Amino acid sequence: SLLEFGKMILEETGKLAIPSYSSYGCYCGWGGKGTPKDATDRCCFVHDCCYGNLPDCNPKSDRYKYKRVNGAIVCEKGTSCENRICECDKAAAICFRQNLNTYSKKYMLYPDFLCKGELKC
Ligand SMILES: O=C(O)CCCC[C@H]1[C@H]2NC(=O)N[C@H]2C[S@@]1=O
Repeated sequence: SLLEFGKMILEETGKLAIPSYSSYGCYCGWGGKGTPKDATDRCCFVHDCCYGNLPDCNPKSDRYKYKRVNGAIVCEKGTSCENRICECDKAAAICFRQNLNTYSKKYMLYPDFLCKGELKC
């Protein structure tokens, strides 16, 4: 759920999910079109695709459990939807961590008309 996800992103990156990753670029936050602006934006694009692999799941609201093993995120057993949502979220948080060196505040609040298409999952 948005709860596990936001706390997972803060743990990984030291950044608040809202607002650092909730209106960034073309894919981070509600909506999505066009070519991702940068690596962090591509993380969001892939996460959107990951959720799109799960049309009968409800990632905003379905809570999953995860733990830390040796600092690593480990998804714990739940429903199939919960396990798959957790893996999507885990990947996005790790992807955000891996691309902190190129995160750019200039992409916050990025305007929709500059999201010049197109990218298939
Ligand atoms: O907005 C947030 O909660 C921070 C995460 C970044 C945006 C991505 C992520 N956030 C979320 O709750 N689901 C997805 C939609 S985007 O891929």
